[PDB]
Amino acid sequence: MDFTMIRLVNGSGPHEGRVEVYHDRRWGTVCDDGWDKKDGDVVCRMLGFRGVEEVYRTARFGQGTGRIWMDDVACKGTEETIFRCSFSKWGVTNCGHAEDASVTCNRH
Ligand SMILES: *[C@@H]1O[C@H](CO)[C@@H](O)[C@H](O)[C@H]1NC(C)=O
Ligand SMILES: [Ca+2]
Ligand SMILES: [Ca+2]
Ligand SMILES: [Ca+2]
Repeated sequence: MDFTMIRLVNGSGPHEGRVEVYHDRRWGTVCDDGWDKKDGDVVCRMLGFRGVEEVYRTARFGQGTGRIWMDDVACKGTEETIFRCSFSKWGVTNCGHAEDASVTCNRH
């Protein structure tokens, strides 16, 4: 069910974009602090892709709005859901939306 609470927005296709997660009845973004291919691989597999192609820092697919829900995401890279990775307290970040994280998943 966790796959319903993550999404990729404003990419060239559904395989890529700004990462947004659903928490407390709202979509919010993910800070790029410590954002790396281990975290991206977890996101990509959650969404049904084979894995991560590349991750991007500094709002590569534009700034989100609203809450920044996750910061300092520290996935090992093999988790079945990003919500079992280590990360910040929900909504507690030292980030702005200029730091919103993104991913391109291996698909094409
Ligand atoms: C979407 O991403 C592009 C870069 O590919 C960015 O320039 C643009 O701001 C983003 N779109 C939004 C919603 O602004
Ligand atoms: Ca940063
Ligand atoms: Ca941080
Ligand atoms: Ca990380």
